[PDB]
Amino acid sequence: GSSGSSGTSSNPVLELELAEEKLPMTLSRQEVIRRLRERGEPIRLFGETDYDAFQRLRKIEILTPEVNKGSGPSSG
Repeated sequence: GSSGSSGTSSNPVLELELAEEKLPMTLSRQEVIRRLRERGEPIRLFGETDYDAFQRLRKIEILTPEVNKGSGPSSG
């Protein structure tokens, strides 16, 4: 059970929505707002932060990546 052990932290510019939420904040507030927006989600809840909002969406992208019924798996 391995993948990589070094670190990069930079634009992935590879793949679009999937079962890969690893790595740190990949989608910035805006990057999270964009989707959330098109999703009709609140860009900012009643006591949320970049992370909360980020994670929230970061999870939404998993559940509903692009109109595709189905329940995401329990972690990769």
